[PDB]
Amino acid sequence: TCPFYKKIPGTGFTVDAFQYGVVEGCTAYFLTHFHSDHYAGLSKHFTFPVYCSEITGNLLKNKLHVQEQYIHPLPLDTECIVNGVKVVLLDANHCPGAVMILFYLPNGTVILHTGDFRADPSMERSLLADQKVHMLYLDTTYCSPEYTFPSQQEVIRFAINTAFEAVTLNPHALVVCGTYSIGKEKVFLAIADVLGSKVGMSQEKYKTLQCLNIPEINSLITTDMCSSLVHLLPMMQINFKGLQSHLKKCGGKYNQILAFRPTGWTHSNKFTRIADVIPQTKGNISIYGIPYSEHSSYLEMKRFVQWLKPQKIIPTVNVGTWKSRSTMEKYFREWKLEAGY
Ligand code: NI
Repeated sequence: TCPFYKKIPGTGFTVDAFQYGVVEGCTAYFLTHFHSDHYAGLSKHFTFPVYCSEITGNLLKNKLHVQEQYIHPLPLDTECIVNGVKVVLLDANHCPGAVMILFYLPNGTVILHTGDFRADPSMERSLLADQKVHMLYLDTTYCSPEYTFPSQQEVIRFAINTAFEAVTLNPHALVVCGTYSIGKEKVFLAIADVLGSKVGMSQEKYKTLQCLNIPEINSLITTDMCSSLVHLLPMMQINFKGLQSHLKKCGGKYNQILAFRPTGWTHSNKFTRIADVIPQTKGNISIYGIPYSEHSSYLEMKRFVQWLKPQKIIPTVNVGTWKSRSTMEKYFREWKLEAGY
């Protein structure tokens, strides 16, 4: 049964709740972004409205094959009416097409649902700047002060430099990047751009990227592997046995892979900086981990919530145990007491 934190009070609206069957009372199903935990359940056989971003729309039509009529895309940053409820979609700074949703209730309550987000000061000069928000449904993925990680721009700097070094030292080395969903496209695109290449990938990954309205994308990617010295692979495949295997297939065209695993937080964030990163090495293959996050750090989250001063906070992540629930509330109280709301 759909949990209470996936429902919006005083509406027939639900948020990312596609995996329970029909939810009695729901007139409309919002989808925040195209990631399989959030969309789990959709198919070609859905005949209720889905509201989402244009980009999420394209992925629903082209990857899951939902029928064009039931996909209602909405522009961002635009006051829109949806069954006589004002809603706005805002960029969530997560993966491509990912949104937060502002709900303006009939009664006068205003609710913000973040979806998955990486909180940023640019959001403090958006449409949220204009009015009071009473309820916040919050992405709590990293709600604990251990969770620090660098800025995305720091990581992209590191990556660009590493790859450009090696390729210039050894012109027969291949760059590889791991992936399993949308998001983190800037990693492979920034690398490929510094190296004067297109990114090569499988047919299904090419199809996925062609839905994202990336500008000039036809110049940036290809399905021709031979012609490309930055390749993408399944994240499962990014290891020695799988990279060896793949290094065979290229047929004596490269003598060294230099791979990147963009990951989230790992425990090596607690003791090591980004400028002082190393890879594992089994011969001619060297695998970098790089903590490129598309979720709020503890401090970024803190700052956003303390600016917003919401009257009530409802967590959407790590709610499955009482210990996590209890721990999170403690931080919510400290924030509110420090800030005086
Ligand atoms: Ni996500």
